Amino acid sequence: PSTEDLVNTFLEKFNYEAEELSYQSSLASWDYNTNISDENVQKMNNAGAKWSAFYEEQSKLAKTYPLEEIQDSTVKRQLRALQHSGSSVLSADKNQRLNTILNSMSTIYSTGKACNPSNPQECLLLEPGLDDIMENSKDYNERLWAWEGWRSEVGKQLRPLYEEYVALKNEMARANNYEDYGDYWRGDYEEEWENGYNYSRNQLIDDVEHTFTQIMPLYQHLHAYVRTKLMDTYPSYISPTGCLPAHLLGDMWGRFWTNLYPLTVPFGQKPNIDVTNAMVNQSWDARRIFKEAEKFFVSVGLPNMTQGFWENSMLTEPSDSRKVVCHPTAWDLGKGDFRIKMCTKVTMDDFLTAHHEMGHIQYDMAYAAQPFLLRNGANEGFHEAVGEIMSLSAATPNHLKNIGLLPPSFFEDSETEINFLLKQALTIVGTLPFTYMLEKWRWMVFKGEIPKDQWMKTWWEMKRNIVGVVEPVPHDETYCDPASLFHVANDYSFIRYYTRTIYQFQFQEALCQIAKHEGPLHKCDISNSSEAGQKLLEMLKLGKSKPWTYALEIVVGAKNMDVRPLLNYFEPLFTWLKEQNRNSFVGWNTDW
Ligand SMILES: *[C@@H]1O[C@H](CO)[C@@H](O[C@@H]2O[C@H](CO)[C@@H](O[C@@H]3O[C@H](CO)[C@@H](O)[C@H](O)[C@@H]3O)[C@H](O)[C@H]2NC(C)=O)[C@H](O)[C@H]1NC(C)=O
Ligand SMILES: *[C@@H]1O[C@H](CO)[C@@H](O[C@@H]2O[C@H](CO)[C@@H](O[C@@H]3O[C@H](CO)[C@@H](O)[C@H](O)[C@@H]3O)[C@H](O)[C@H]2NC(C)=O)[C@H](O)[C@H]1NC(C)=O
Ligand SMILES: *[C@@H]1O[C@H](CO)[C@@H](O)[C@H](O)[C@H]1NC(C)=O
Repeated sequence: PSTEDLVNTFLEKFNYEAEELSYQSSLASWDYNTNISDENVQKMNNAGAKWSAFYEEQSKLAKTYPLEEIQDSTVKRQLRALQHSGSSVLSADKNQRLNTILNSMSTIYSTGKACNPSNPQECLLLEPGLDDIMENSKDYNERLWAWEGWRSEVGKQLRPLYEEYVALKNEMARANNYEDYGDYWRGDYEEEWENGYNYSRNQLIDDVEHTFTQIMPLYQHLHAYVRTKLMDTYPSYISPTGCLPAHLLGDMWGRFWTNLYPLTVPFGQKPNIDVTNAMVNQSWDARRIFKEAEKFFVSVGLPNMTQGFWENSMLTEPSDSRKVVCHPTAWDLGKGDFRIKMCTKVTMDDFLTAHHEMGHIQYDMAYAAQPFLLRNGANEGFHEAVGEIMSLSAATPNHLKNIGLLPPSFFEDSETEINFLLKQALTIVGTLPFTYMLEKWRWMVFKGEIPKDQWMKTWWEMKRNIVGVVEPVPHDETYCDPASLFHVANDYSFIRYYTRTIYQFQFQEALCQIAKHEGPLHKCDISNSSEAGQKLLEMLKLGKSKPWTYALEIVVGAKNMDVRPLLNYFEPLFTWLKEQNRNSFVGWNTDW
C-alpha cells in the first residue's frame, strides 16, 4: 500500500469521526447559544474541548504521513490543512504562556471602562457607553476624551502583552515552516497544484497593494468630501489640506465612516428608501422575510431550504421563554442540519440580512457533497462575499417593487441614488484603506521590519500616509493603539474584509453580466437568471476542493483580484465627487 493509500484510509477515517464529533459539538452550541443555561454552557465546553483534542491528535498522526508523497491535490490539501497543528509545536509551557496572554488581552479588552474628566463615576464600559459617544456626538472634546482614554488605559496595558505575544507567535510560525506569523496568516490564501491555479503567500502582498493603488483615487475624493462637510461641523480643528482627526470618523477606530452620513449626506432632503414601514403595514412576519429570500434563491435556480431549516432554525427572539445571543449567525451543524439564528425584527436591514445569511446557508448546502476537510469556502472571503452580493441584489428598488414593498410608479431620482451610493461608500470604501493599513502594520511587525522603538510611530505615520487620518493627541511607545481593536487584541486576521469586499463586486458584475442586465451595476437583481445561479452553484459546490483561483475563474473569469468591478459599481459616485471636489483640495499632508 503506497503511503498515499494509507493516507486516504487515514483521512477517510478522520472525516468520518470528525463529521460526527463536529455535529455533536454544533448541536451543543445550538443548545447554549439558544437556551442560555449554565448546564448548556458546561456541555458546550465539554463538546468543544473534545473537538479540540481530536483535531490535535489527528494532526500529529497526519504529520506522521509525508505531504511530499501525496498525489491527488485534493488529498494533499486535506492533509496539509490537518498537518498545520500550530500551537502544538511550542512547549506546553510556552503554550500556556500564549494562552494566558490571549486570554488576558481579551479580558482587558472586554473589561474596558473609561471614566469622564469632571465625572468620578461617568466611567462606562466600551460596548454600552463609549461607542454611542464616538458615533452620535458632535463634541470634539467628548470624542477626544473617549479615543484617548481607550488607547491610554487599555492599549498601554496591552502594550507589554502584545510585545511578548509577537515573539511567541513568531516562534510558533517559524516553529512550523514559516518566516513570521504574517506568513502563517497569509498562507490561508496560499493554494497549490492544478495549472497555474497556485497562489504563493507572498503574492498576497503584491496583489493587495496594487488593488489599493487603483482604489486610492476614490478614497482621495471621498476623503475630500467627508473632510469638507466635517469642517463645516468642526471648523476650529479641521485643516482643508490636512488629514482627518481620528476621533471624528464615526467609531472609536474609524473603521467605517457610516455614522458620518448625517454630517456628510449628499443632498439631504430626498429621503432614504426604507421599506420598513411598508413591511410593518403588510404585516410581513419574520417567516415571510425568509420565505421571500427562499423564493429569490429558487428564482436564480438554487434549491430551497430543508424542512429542517424551517423546523429547527430560530428566526425570531424566543419571546421571553429563554435567553439568547442575537448576533445573526448561519449554521452548518453537519449531517444536513442547516439552521439560522437571528433576532429577526420587521426591518429592511433584517430583511437584507436574512438574504445574506441564507446565501451563506446556500453555499453550505452546495458543498455538502465534498468531504469534511474540503467543506468550506475557497478562501476566507468567498463566504461573506456571497452573503453580501445577495443583499446588493435585494436592495435594488426593482426587487423591492417585485416583492410588493414599493409602489410601481416610484422612480429613482439621481439624488437618492447618490445618497445611497455615498452611504455604501463610507461603509465600504472607508474600511478598505483602514484594513490595508492595519494588516500591513501587523505583517511588517511580525516580519520585524518595525522595531519596538518605532512601533507606534510608524503606525500613525501610515494612518496619515495611507488612511489619511491624524492622531488627535500624540502617543508615545507607552501606548499600543493597534491592540485597541477586538480583531487585533483577540488574534484575528483582518485582510479578510479587504479581500471579501474586492470579491463581492467581481461576483456581482459577472453574474449580472450573465442576466444580460444593462445599466449601472448598482441596479442589478439577478432574480430569475437561471444561468447566473448556475454559475454561482458551479463555484459554490467546489468548496475548497479546487484552488480559490479556479473558483474565481469559474465565476468571474479571472484568476486573481480585480478592482474594476468595485469602481464600476461606484463610478457614478466617483464622478459626482470629482465635480463636488473641483474647487477644493483632493489629498492630505503626510506630516500635516
Ligand atoms: C422547493 O422547490 C420545489 C421545486 O419543484 C418544490 O417542489 C417540491 O419538490 C419536493 C422535492 O422534490 C417535493 O417533495 C416534497 O418535499 C418536502 C420537503 O421534505 C416535503 O415536505 C413534501 O411533503 C414533499 O415530500 C414536493 O412534492 C414538490 N412540491 C410541489 C411540486 O409542489 C417544493 O415545493 C419546494 N419545497 C418544499 C418543501 O415545498
Ligand atoms: C422574476 O420572476 C418572477 C416570476 O416568478 C416575477 O414575478 C412575477 O411577476 C408577474 C407580473 O407582475 C406576476 O404576474 C401575476 O400573475 C398572476 C397569475 O394569476 C395574476 O393574478 C397577477 O395579476 C399578476 O399579473 C407573477 O405572479 C409574478 N410571479 C410570482 C408572484 O411568483 C418577477 O417580477 C421577476 N423579477 C425580475 C427582477 O425579473
Ligand atoms: C434550558 O436549560 C435548562 C437548564 O439546564 C433545562 O432544564 C431546560 O430543559 C432547557 N430548556 C430548553 C428549551 O433548552
